[PDB]
Amino acid sequence: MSHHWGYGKHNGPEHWHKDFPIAKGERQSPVDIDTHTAKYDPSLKPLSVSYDQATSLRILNNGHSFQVTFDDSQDKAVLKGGPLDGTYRLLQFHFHWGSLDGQGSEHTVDKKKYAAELHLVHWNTKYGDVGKAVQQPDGLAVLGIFLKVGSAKPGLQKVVDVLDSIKTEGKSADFTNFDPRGLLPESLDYWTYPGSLTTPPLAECVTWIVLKEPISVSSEQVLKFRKLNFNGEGEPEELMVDNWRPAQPLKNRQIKASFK
Ligand SMILES: NS(=O)(=O)O[C@@H]1CCN(S(=O)(=O)[C@@H]2O[C@@H](CO)[C@@H](O)[C@H](O)[C@@H]2O)C1
Ligand SMILES: [Zn+2]
Repeated sequence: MSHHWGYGKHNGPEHWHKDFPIAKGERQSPVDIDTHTAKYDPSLKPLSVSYDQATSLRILNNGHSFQVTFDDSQDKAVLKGGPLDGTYRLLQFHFHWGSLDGQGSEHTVDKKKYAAELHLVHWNTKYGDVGKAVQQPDGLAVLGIFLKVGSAKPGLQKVVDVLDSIKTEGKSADFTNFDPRGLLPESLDYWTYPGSLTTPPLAECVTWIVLKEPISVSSEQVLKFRKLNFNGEGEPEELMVDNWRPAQPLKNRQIKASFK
């Protein structure tokens, strides 16, 4: 682990615990979602996704994934309801994906892996900033959406068409006026459980909300993901693929379903 942590043989998920011991903790993510062990909870409220006033800012290759960042200095794009108390502001979204279509997601469903997984990261406004929020058990809410390969998702195309401009670690570009509502499936049926960040620092601060319905993206769209680089410009080229953490022990946790 040598280390800027990563996803390779010598620095991947099996190594992370040496610098982040909470990697072996009691509420780590992702997990396998066993669909007939998850319990329908009729007391769960509908999810409220209010993204109409979202202000995207930049798109960035951060060396492990790429992310689109939002203005979170006001309640512009917020997640409420469902299992959540209070208001969670959208900070960024990013993806995890594979080298082949049969792997790439972090969560699995009855051990099924998807080609990729979208994470919309939100933080609890009662903690004032995201740095304080990550130190709280209910500091973050991450909305997880599965991607399967099939037909193209029109709302994703603006993202994949700028990836050639952020190929290597550290590169960023203007990415204004992007509407994240174009990345959502029809249904907001979800599973939810208490968990963690799936990358270092692996903080146990996340209420996970994982949508049942995957979105479909085209083979050409995911192929553009796989052209990104882990490396910085000028370094030996290592394609950014398989940047997913595998499923972790569920331990003393129950996954609840919002739907029957
Ligand atoms: N997966 S998640 O739990 O929904 O959110 C985590 C937290 C934020 N991302 S991230 O922006 O992709 C990630 O975060 C950083 C540190 O926490 C970077 O060190 C790093 O370069 C990286 O790409 C993953
Ligand atoms: Zn993620």
